[PDB]
Amino acid sequence: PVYMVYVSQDRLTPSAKHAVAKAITDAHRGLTGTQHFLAQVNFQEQPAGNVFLGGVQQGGDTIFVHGLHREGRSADLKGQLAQRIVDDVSVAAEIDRKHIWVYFGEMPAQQMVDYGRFLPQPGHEGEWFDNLSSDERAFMETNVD
Amino acid sequence: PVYMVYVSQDRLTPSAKHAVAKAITDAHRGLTGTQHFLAQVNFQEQPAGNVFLGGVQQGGDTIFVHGLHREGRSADLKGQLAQRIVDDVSVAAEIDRKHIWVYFGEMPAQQMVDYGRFLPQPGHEGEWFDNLSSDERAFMETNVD
Amino acid sequence: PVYMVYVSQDRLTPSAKHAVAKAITDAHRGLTGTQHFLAQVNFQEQPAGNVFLGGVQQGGDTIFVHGLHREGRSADLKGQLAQRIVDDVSVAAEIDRKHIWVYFGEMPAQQMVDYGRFLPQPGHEGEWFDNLSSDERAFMETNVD
Repeated sequence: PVYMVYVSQDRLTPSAKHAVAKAITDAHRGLTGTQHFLAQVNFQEQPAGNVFLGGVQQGGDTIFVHGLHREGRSADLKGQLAQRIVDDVSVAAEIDRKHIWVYFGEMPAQQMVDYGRFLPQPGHEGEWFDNLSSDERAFMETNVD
Repeated sequence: PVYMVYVSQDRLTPSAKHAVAKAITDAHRGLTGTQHFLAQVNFQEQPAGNVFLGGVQQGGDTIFVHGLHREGRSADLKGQLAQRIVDDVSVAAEIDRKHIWVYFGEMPAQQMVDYGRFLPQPGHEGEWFDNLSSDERAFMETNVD
Repeated sequence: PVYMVYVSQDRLTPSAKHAVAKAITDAHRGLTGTQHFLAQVNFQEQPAGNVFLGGVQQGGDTIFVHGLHREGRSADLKGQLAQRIVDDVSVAAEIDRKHIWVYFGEMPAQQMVDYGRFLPQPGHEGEWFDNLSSDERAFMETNVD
């Protein structure tokens, strides 16, 4: 996956960012069975005042998570994952759930590239990693915490 | 909805931002019947020179709106809304129409969390909101402009 | 199309940004027949350390390319296009392929607006340009490099 996490400038310290990325990644691997290192968390910070809710300028406490996934998972599984991300990001970022928005977009695996490689179908990550070249797998493996 | 609005830094004053967010929110509500507080407008500012049309670096005079919606509206209605967003943003931001791009993506409502809550199907929003907890109805109700 | 390119601050000099933006524009133009002026590259810079892979904080080397296309192109052409974006962004940005992620999202042309105008199907581009006014045509012809 690629999770675009849209937050206000400095609402998450370097270390808060690490735990938010940790929670998003662990929720993904735990619920989909995809390797930790396939989860990309991409923080987009902006100055406070760039978020408007119903036309009202907002402070620095809103969080939008835009997830980009492969097609192939069920509406049930996707709802569990969206609810776990709301839950865990809440505890990692110490933010009320009322502040958290989470959208999942889906694309065919055949038009999705991670680490310069095309992704397999959901659940086939096992064989697909074994097929990767030896220093491809190595580079991916250096991104697990 | 979530409207990602991509503009160059310093292009939009704090009130010009207020006008654009208000022009986008009013369009969406006036055409979908979705409550004001459900319209998030998320200004993503970048230094001018970061936008390339046809390989040619641009100044600060381009706006790109990316709207994220539930599925279930007609192509006819989506055309009207996007055309309204183009026109009303032209006025609100004092920019010629030929510089605005507007894209809409749609997802199943079952994988779309606003305010920590999954969304109803389009048109059922008065009843979904009446059933939410009153702590939260109250929280959203302050986001009306 | 709109190509959202997420990079870390100061990874790309102006010359390198121009070259990345050019590699993406001519890959698209090349494999689709879409005019040079119709391709937007939108650069999104974030401080180094804002990208996490498997919860591991990254340097300035990741690059995420999010392409927003209209529907109707074949899975074969989209893969070719992503693979070429990988290859030519690797070269233009002097960064190896395993740092490059490339996703394509698709939308009905009828909810997509370039230069203030709705786009046609992919199999109607030349007709579409020969249907715009003189001011439009001449103002898009300014965006060729």
